[PDB]
Amino acid sequence: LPSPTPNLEIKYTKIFINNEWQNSESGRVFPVYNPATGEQVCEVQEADKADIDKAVQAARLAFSLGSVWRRMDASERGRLLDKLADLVERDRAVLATMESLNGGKPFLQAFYVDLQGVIKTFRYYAGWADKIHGMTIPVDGDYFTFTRHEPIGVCGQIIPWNFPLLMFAWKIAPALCCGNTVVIKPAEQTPLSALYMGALIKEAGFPPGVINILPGYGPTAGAAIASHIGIDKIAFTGSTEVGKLIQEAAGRSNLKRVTLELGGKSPNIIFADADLDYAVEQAHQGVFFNQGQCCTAGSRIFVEESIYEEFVRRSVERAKRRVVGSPFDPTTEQGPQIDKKQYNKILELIQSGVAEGAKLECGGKGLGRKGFFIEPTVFSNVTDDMRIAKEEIFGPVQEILRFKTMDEVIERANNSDFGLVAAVFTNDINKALTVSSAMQAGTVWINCYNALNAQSPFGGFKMSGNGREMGEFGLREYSEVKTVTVKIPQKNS
Amino acid sequence: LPSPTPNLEIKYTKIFINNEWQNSESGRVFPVYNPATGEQVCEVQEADKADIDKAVQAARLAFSLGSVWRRMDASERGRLLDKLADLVERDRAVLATMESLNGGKPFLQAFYVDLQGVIKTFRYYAGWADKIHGMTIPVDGDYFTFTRHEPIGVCGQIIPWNFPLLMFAWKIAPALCCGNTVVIKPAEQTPLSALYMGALIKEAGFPPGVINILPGYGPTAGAAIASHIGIDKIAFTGSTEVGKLIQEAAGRSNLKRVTLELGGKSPNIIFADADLDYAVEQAHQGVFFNQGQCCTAGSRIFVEESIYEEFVRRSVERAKRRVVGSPFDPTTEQGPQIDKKQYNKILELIQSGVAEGAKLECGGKGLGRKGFFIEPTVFSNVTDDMRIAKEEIFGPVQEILRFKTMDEVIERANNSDFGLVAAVFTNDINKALTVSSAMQAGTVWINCYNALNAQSPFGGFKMSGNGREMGEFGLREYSEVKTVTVKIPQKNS
Ligand SMILES: CCc1cnccc1C(=O)Nc1cc(C)c2c(c1)CCC(=O)N2
Ligand SMILES: CCc1cnccc1C(=O)Nc1cc(C)c2c(c1)CCC(=O)N2
Repeated sequence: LPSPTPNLEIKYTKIFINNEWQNSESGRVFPVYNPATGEQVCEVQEADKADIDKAVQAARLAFSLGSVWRRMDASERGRLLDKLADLVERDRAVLATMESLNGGKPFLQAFYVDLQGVIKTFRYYAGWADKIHGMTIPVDGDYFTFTRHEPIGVCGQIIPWNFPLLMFAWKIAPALCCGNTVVIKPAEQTPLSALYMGALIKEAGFPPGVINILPGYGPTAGAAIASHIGIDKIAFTGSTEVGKLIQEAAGRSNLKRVTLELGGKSPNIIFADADLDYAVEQAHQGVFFNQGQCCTAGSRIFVEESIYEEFVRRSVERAKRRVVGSPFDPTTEQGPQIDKKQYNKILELIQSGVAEGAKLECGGKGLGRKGFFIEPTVFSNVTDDMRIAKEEIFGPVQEILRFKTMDEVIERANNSDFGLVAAVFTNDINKALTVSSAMQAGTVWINCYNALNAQSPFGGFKMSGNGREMGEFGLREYSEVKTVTVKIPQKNS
Repeated sequence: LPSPTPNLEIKYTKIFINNEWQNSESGRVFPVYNPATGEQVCEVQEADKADIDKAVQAARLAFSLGSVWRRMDASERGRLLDKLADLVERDRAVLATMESLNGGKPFLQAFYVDLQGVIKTFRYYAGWADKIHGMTIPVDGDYFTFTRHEPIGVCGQIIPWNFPLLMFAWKIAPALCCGNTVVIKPAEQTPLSALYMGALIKEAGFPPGVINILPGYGPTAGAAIASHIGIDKIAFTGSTEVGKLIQEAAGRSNLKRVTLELGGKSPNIIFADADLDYAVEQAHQGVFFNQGQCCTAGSRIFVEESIYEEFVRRSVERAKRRVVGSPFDPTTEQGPQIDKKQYNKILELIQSGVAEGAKLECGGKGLGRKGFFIEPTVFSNVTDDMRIAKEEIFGPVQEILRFKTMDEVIERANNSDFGLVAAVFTNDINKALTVSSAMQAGTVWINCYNALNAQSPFGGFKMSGNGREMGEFGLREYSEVKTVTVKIPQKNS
């Protein structure tokens, strides 16, 4: 198996604008921490509005008609994405080490999940660049009508700390595929892998200004992007709460186009005719993967009454043996939460569960004295009115509910402001299709959980988001459609 | 030729919810006027928040799983749209008369343009309902993945007074095609044809609550729709200013999906090789059609300087002969503006043009008769810094500018926060394609103007809107995409 890079240097700590490494305009640098120890790893140049402004100017010039990026064959945009994939593959262990050190992700999981996703995302979209087609249309009257799908322009992108590098790839790959330029802001907690990608972008040979990477905080760098009158499109992944602010800012400023990938409280429905041991393991991973810090978390597990007691027992056994420890250690299943703020929020919600009469089966406490580790926690006898049944915990807390009928569980699963994902476990084709069709969710899994692929679109119903990422449909957010209608002397079919 | 329905009575004046005619909850009514005479036509029930709430509940129930509308074959949704087209065709003269009386549109133009568009829109979308396809996707891993394209749910729609019935059709046709339910709010100036459509919707046999029609004011009924937490999607056509408020309100409330069709200051570029008889007439219609009350108005005509003087001469001649009068008179080319507020806005902008040194070639005043009639007005020697060159007038005011080079006119055409449409008149293939490709506009015409078709998408770049209506792409705003990923024991290609 691969090992964490020894003596990892953090070489790239500056703002990346126009393929040049720059100090912040203010001169400030901000600290970056290791969530396993609480100790400072390094300092990073702290971008604010002045820096955003320079980045937008660079991105706008790079998007100008006649520029290298605009004149480039679509196929050559694709080649650049493929080159970037090659470089990520070359530096896979370094990047996984960085994600582990900075993000708290177990190194092997960062290597085999996150980095695999990054590489596959770039390789997938590399293939789309010269296959984005408009249409020719048999309109009424003596006209020739066609559509031209063009890049929108300068795209602002704001990404979270739970999947720093993977979300970076999810954002820039479709944007670049379509020929846009980018100003991207990684989360304050987790800038490092994004900055390393700046070095790879330069090495790959992207024209200056096509990707600009602006590390810094939300009210400064993030807000400056959201309200910028020179940015045509914003893509945001994060909390539903902040998503509302993004949409508001878009409306108030320049009506920039918006897509949002937001939170969830996703249902996972287990029928008695499911493969039980498989369902237990899948539901366990479905909530505990990535320290519970997944918008996809299956945080409402509905179990059919006849298998409820056994499902709970097996789930508790599994949670009790789940190995929490140092991200670099190959035995580790679960690393720390990202920071103290998240740690405290999780503990408060656990206490709410106890207070409101959910059965605490195991866990419920922090682990150790350093970093932000929390015991794998299981609640049973959860009911729909409980805070823990409604609020996104974003930590290692499993909630198990009971149901009797398919009609009941469909209603209860759908009774949410959220609708990111859902799942159903059953060997009955009729139940599987009925439930999956009825779910108000952007992705529904049948007899699996957390099965994501570069080829398949992903996004929220309701307040879990607007628009889709990944697959062909991810590209729809990153082009502007132009209809051209030409008068012709006479039309024939 | 057809004649306006004699002694037209307004049968339908009430709120339409759940296929029933209802009084306002408050009991309040509001007056509706004839813009040609200033006289009151009738009173209509005034919808407010309480009425919106009732309509949303009806629309939600009609959208419930297992409802008649949800269970219906897609092909049968299509048949209902085709039936509605049949009924509009049957009542074409009545509806055109109503659009003329209420909206100030010359009767023959309402009959042959607006009503034609209504019928064609319904017949076009009738054909789409059972041809909306998801995909099956060759994802990595042992999975079967497909997408379901589902209706979003309850769609709030707000439409303007400049094309009351046509915009009603533009909105409900794609929404219903996709299987949504609708709460639609016509402009307070022009509710009448929308209410008549309620009668036809019931007659066609749409299930109760599928379309609900809520006449009332913007700050009351309109705002209630925009902020409603039980509405999944909003579509708004109107000013950019109000568009910004819609997006903001969506962000603040429930992150409902937003599409906007907003203002323009669209360029119409005439090269010296253009046929003048044709180009002058097309440019004339391009700005004067529908009392100048078109988002598509070609309100910046750029003429190559060698033909500029002649183009102006011809344009002035045409404007001076343009017949302004009673909408019911078959000789009338131009009816009144919609109301006194718009009338005053137009005159103020004309005054600004004179003050800033534009050359008033003809017109420039109200006609001084009953109603809200304004002389066809032509300005030449318009420059880019003038208020009339920047601000949407929405009245019978033509603006003619000169240019010398292609590079120049592309830059000047695109130097705008708007980008709804554009046109270029030239027989030179290279110039035509270079200019059309370079325009930052959602529709570009070559050697024509105002050529719209049910088959071709339409919408704004920049602050002229977000999203597209009409054609296949119009449907994309009215479906939610669900990915379903099924674990399978083994995959083969
Ligand atoms: C590119 C697909 C892929 C391929 N190979 C490896 C990984 C991926 C990939 O993206 N996986 C992935 C896994 C999970 C659990 C989540 C997300 C992504 C998005 C955020 C979230 O909440 N959950
Ligand atoms: C359905 C296409 C169609 C077909 N036959 C007849 C009419 C139509 C149709 O819609 N025409 C149309 C004409 C103009 C000038 C405008 C608009 C629509 C949209 C608003 C605007 O500003 N301008």
